[PDB]
Amino acid sequence: AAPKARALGPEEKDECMKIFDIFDRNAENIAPVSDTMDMLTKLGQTYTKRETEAIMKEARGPKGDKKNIGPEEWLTLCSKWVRQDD
Repeated sequence: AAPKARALGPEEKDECMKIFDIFDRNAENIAPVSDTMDMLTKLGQTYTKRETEAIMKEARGPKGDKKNIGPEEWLTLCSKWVRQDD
């Protein structure tokens, strides 16, 4: 058993920085849209509505030459997505 899936919650924070540790630090520190696809598909499942789709689309960017979500972006939107930091 190499991949591991889990359900959401308050420690979905541990999820987002744990996949940040699998995907974003073996050697990348910048995970692109495609990484977000493997991420949200196999690390858990999905979120809700079109704004978590914002997660998925904003990860890349407007042009998308080499835009990726590095050290913080994936947990900062994950923290606002779950708890909301406004």
